[PDB]
Amino acid sequence: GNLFDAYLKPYFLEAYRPVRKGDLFLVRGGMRSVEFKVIETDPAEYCVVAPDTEIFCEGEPVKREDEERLDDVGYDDVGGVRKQMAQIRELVELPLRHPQLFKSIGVKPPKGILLYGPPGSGKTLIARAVANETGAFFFCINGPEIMSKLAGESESNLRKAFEEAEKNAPSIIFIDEIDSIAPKREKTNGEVERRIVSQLLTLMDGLKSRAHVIVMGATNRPNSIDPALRRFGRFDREIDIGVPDEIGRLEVLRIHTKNMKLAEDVDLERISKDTHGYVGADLAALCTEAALQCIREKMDVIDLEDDSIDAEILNSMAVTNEHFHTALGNSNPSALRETVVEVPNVSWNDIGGLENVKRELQETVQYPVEHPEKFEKFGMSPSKGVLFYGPPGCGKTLLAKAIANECQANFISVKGPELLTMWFGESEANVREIFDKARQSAPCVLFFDELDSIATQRGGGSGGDGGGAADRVLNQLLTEMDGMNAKKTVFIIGATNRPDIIDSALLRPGRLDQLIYIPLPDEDSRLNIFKAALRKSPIAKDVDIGALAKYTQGFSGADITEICQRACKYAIRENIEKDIEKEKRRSENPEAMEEDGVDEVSEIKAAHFEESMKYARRSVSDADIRKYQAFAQTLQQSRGFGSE
Amino acid sequence: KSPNRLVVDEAINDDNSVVSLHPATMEKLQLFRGDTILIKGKKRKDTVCIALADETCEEPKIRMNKVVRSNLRVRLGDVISVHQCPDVKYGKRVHILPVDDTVEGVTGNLFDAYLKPYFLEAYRPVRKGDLFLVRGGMRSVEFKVIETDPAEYCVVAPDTEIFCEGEPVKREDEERLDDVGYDDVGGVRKQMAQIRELVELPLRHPQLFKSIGVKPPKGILLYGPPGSGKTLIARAVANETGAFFFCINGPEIMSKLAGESESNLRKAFEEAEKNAPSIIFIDEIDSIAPKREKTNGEVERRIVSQLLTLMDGLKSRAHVIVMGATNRPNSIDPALRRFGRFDREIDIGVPDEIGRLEVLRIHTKNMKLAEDVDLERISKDTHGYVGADLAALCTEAALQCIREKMDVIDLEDDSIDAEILNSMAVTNEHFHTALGNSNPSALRETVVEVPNVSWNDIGGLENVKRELQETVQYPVEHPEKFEKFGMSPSKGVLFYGPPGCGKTLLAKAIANECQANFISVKGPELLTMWFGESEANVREIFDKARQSAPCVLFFDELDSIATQRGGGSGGDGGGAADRVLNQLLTEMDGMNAKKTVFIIGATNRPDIIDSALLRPGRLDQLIYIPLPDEDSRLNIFKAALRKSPIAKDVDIGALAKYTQGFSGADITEICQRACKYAIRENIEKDIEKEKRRSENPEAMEEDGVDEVSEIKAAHFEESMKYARRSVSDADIRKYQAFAQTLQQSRGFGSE
Ligand SMILES: Nc1ncnc2c1ncn2[C@@H]1O[C@H](COP(=O)(O)OP(=O)(O)NP(=O)(O)O)[C@@H](O)[C@H]1O
Ligand SMILES: Nc1ncnc2c1ncn2[C@@H]1O[C@H](COP(=O)(O)OP(=O)(O)NP(=O)(O)O)[C@@H](O)[C@H]1O
Ligand SMILES: Nc1ncnc2c1ncn2[C@@H]1O[C@H](COP(=O)(O)OP(=O)(O)NP(=O)(O)O)[C@@H](O)[C@H]1O
Ligand SMILES: Nc1ncnc2c1ncn2[C@@H]1O[C@H](COP(=O)(O)OP(=O)(O)NP(=O)(O)O)[C@@H](O)[C@H]1O
Ligand SMILES: [Mg+2]
Ligand SMILES: [Mg+2]
Ligand SMILES: [Mg+2]
Ligand SMILES: [Mg+2]
Repeated sequence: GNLFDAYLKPYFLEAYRPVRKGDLFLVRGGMRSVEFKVIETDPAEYCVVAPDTEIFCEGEPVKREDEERLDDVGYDDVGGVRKQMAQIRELVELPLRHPQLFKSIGVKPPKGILLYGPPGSGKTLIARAVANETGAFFFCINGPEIMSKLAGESESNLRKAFEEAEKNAPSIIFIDEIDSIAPKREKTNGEVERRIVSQLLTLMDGLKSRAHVIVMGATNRPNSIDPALRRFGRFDREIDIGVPDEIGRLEVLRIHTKNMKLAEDVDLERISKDTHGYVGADLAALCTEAALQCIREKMDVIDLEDDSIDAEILNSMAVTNEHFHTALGNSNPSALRETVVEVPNVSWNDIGGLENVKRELQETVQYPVEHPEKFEKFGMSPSKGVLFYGPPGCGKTLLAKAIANECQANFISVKGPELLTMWFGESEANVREIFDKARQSAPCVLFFDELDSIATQRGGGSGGDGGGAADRVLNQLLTEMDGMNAKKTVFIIGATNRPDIIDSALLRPGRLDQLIYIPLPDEDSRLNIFKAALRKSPIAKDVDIGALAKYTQGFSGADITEICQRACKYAIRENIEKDIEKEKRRSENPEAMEEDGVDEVSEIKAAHFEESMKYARRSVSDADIRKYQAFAQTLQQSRGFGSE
Repeated sequence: KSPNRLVVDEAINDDNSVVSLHPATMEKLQLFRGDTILIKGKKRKDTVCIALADETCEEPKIRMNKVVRSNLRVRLGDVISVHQCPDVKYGKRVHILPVDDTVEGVTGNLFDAYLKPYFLEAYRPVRKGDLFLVRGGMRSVEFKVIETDPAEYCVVAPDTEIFCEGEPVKREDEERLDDVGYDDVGGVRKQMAQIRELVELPLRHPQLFKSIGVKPPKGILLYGPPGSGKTLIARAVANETGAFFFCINGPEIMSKLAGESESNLRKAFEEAEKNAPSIIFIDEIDSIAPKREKTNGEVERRIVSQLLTLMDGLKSRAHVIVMGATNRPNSIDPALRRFGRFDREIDIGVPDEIGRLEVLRIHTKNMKLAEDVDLERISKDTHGYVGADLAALCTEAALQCIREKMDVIDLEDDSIDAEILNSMAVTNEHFHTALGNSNPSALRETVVEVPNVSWNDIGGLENVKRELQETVQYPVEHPEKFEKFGMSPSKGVLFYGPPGCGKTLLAKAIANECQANFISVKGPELLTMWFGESEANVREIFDKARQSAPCVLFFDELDSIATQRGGGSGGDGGGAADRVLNQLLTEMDGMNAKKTVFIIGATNRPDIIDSALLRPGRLDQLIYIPLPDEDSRLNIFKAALRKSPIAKDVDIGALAKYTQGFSGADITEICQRACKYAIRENIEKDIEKEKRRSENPEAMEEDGVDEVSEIKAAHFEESMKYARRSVSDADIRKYQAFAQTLQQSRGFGSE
């Protein structure tokens, strides 16, 4: 159709753009990217396009003539991975682009790369992007393709792949689904599988005498791979392509929506915030669903017999926020149960009070991390083990997240139920994975919430004599924390609402020995908590938050948040009833004057707070408060005689 | 672009002459309702049909049944042209003959058997060369209009002559009007809608999709209990889209010698890529691609890998869609549930009551049901019956009718009289016997349905109703207001109180009020999953609530699984309880993101409930349901006695009076025992009447209508005499004490 006004006119109308004969430029729109080659320019091969300049696009399509696809996967088509992609670039680009320098130096760079991560997180995409950006001869070995071909042909295919890679040096050998090729020996129950595994190992070993050949495997998790592949010469570098954080999801959405014209009010930030647990594949699928919904809506406009759709129609198909909302509702996460490494959004302002705890945490965590040189100079190393104890709802988790955000360090959240539910503790390796992750993501803050269910004292505090899961997990944690002292930039924090039953082994130096007591908020702390909870909410001026903070002794932050939630529920009920009454009044007299005095500004009135307080109640008895105060000087005294 | 060009779609009414159009479009075209119009489709075929108004349809679409579409040689998604033709004339004579294939066997006076009922009542349009379907005698007969007068288009009238003395006519490349379609599948409207939206758009319009550049999904996996469809749905979709349908069967592939299985898969995919648009239905895909942990062979792995390679290669496809089918997704290898491979999963589950009614109507439309055959009763009495069971019970009823009527007709006749077949009416007794002789197949499967319980079924608990409306209904139906106000609500509730108070009826009632799905889960059901060893099943349940959003996932009998670790747990070595509790905690932590899933609990032992479930995000909204007061007891008595005959002398207010500390269950048992006493009295009176008749059979027959049995006050007195309390006052005071102490368990406590 009229490609000119559809693509070129928006592309040149605003900015004065340089142009050179023979160059191809890419224009995105209509759910597709179009490459335009400059056939001719005036007055010379180099020109600048201006509004008065004439543009001629009445000719026939031009051939590619050995040009590369500008839509090929590149570093700009991969989002949510900047650190991992940087590592991959530093490993790959330098030798492949400059093999002569490396062979002249004499130093041997690594050749074994293993991208492990949840399905849909990239891996295949990253390898194609690296291959296209380096131009290296890319050979894509596919696990199932090898495993389908008859016996003897699989080994032949592997041998041919490696030999051809050694001929087209510099080269890359991407082994997708390497778990099928090389599963654990404990799982494989066949001879041909072992033969293929051994052939792969032999070829990787022979790649020591290589020609600038890099092997780039890919698997869902490293455990499913045979251990022999994770050794020297073989796949020795391992890169975790994990679930992207919020900004990564935003980048993925921008990547998958750049060819589409988004309508106004389509807030990709909202979708990214609402897409927790979504790997890049899910975010590409929801965008596709939204586009298909838009196409279905606009199909009635255009007859369905036309072979080609009008370019103007495609460029005018604007995807509305409703389409994305429906697609998100119809879609579900794929990596929801995967451990997530991210910098939490919680800051100091989100927590009210606990100023001394903030001071101690800054002195204990922030200074070792951001200022390790001073600690080394002073002559001794700090302790990397903290243990929050206190009444429930006091804000332990918000403090761990807050300190992680302040230090700009990673945060891994682990709960006792999550540890135990790992096949009732039988899949012990998973635990050893978590700490390993903290070793990769250093600096890190590995938080262990709900320690009252796993760290139960052996016998005295443990609810199940035959429940070996708790003791097994506790012993694994103790061993790993013993092994984690060497890592300078890993801090392990705990949290238990049952300090009496916490196993004293965790209180040993090196382990979680820095006991920190978080008390029930005082009057000022309660005022601060009310302010924090009511933040980002409309509140009436007649509400004296100071009065609410007054009295209300022994109220945890959770109770205060529930108070606000119930007050908001009452306000919502009142607004709904008022809207219903307005609708009834309109129905009785639809011709009545429309009193359009702007939408009512709903605010939490003092009556709603009074009702919420009336139906509100305490969650910590004074007996518990005094017992916690007593354990403020007795919890540490459990490693020796005690625990009864 | 014209106002008379419309996209065909599925119809509501199954008649072969009614065509429903949106009233806006009819007014645009100036069409009189109930008048004749002419429709032209593909090739050069056209039909004459009577139009009607239907606001449900959209302006750019017209709804027709499979008969009219077949006459027009148009599938769904095609476009047809409509022209007003009120000048149609009544026909003096019509020569109509049946088809050989459809009429094979049955012979006789087909005219009065099929055509006369079909034309006697309504004036029906007819067009030469068109085939119409008549259902009866446990079969459908296709009649082709050989000739019409005065023109090819006519309207049949009572005075019109009908000639059906000719021989059977050949099919002549016509399609079987009995082929499976969307009208032959019932109990699946949402799932079928998803399948249509995924499949019909690309297959019918592949050129548009390849021009747009967007890639639609190709991997579809229908998972559900056996007998729920799957195979039927794929055939229906293939027949409705006309796409080249290749049916790969798991066992057929696995039987052929080694090397031939891979060859067959390769040939299937290659041929599908040649007949594009196409579909590749892989039935019993669990046998082809079972879990690696289960397969113990090399050829199996080779076939799995070949299938994976072919699915991956289908990225460079020719409008090819793969439509697998399995009983459950767990038995399938995980590799198949990834991107490019089977990424869309549709649950063809057990139909609800209306779905069972639709299935029964589908399987009884070819049969003439006698009066008093209430299909609603059967559907209500067929819980746990998948479509196969409902098709088998109808078949059993038909066979019972045939056996009963066999004595009338000699058994040597090759063909049965058509009148006899049309006069074989299936009685409710046949269906009752068939239902008694049949058993459910999906009884143990989790059921997602909207419960029938409403607020009226529960008496009292007005404040609980208020809280539940403020806590559940408003977030669901009004989420925008919650988002605007600046914070999100809690999705965790916990009913606690004496047994028999009505927790389950409240969860079902709120689910019905919100018109949201309801999943009922009991602690015994969780534990009995191989004593908690089959942990994945638990993760399935929550996943189901994620598919059926909005949902109300109820956990009854939490006193058996949520027992406090050690203090409240009866078994130290019973790791099942702790394992299930930890799984629930993890899943509820993972469920907070899903806005439209509400998790409700219920425990009659709040003291031993694990405090972990009381954490915010988890079941933190504690709700106490007390023993009914006097007014509540009166309301419960009214609810229980509802839909029952009760004598006027019974003062239900007096029954509600006193009777302190009586749960609703005790009140229901009171009514049940009173009804038992009334039944005994009626039986004794009938026996005495029979004895009196036997003594004097010639006595006057005092036919004063059947006695109107009512629960007399004496029956209630006896029931109360034998009735007793189920909650001691000590329990009542302990519950009141825990009304302010249950929440105080997460910190110090639990002893
Ligand atoms: N991080 C990402 N950034 C951008 N697009 C992505 C990202 N991850 C996935 N996608 C998109 O989603 C598609 C499917 O994911 P892909 O990365 O190809 O699967 P995979 O990770 O190779 N699967 P498996 O090998 O089974 O674990 C990609 O081809 C991209 O289109
Ligand atoms: N200091 C605080 N300021 C503001 N809100 C707070 C504070 N402390 C607690 N809250 C609120 O209460 C919630 C629960 O606090 P959290 O940090 O999860 O306590 P916990 O003791 O780790 N929980 P649990 O293990 O369930 O007893 C927070 O997410 C806030 O909503
Ligand atoms: N939802 C349904 N609506 C109408 N008829 C149905 C339905 N489900 C099953 N039937 C009927 O019952 C028959 C048998 O069920 P069918 O759906 O063919 O088995 P299946 O689900 O393919 N079995 P499996 O593949 O072993 O799980 C169908 O061919 C129909 O005649
Ligand atoms: N408010 C009520 N109104 C009417 N009938 C009621 C009411 N409460 C209880 N019932 C009757 O009692 C039955 C049992 O109530 P249900 O809701 O199952 O209580 P529960 O506490 O969940 N049961 P359990 O766990 O066995 O103690 C209902 O099915 C009704 O027959
Ligand atoms: Mg891949
Ligand atoms: Mg905690
Ligand atoms: Mg089948
Ligand atoms: Mg219950």
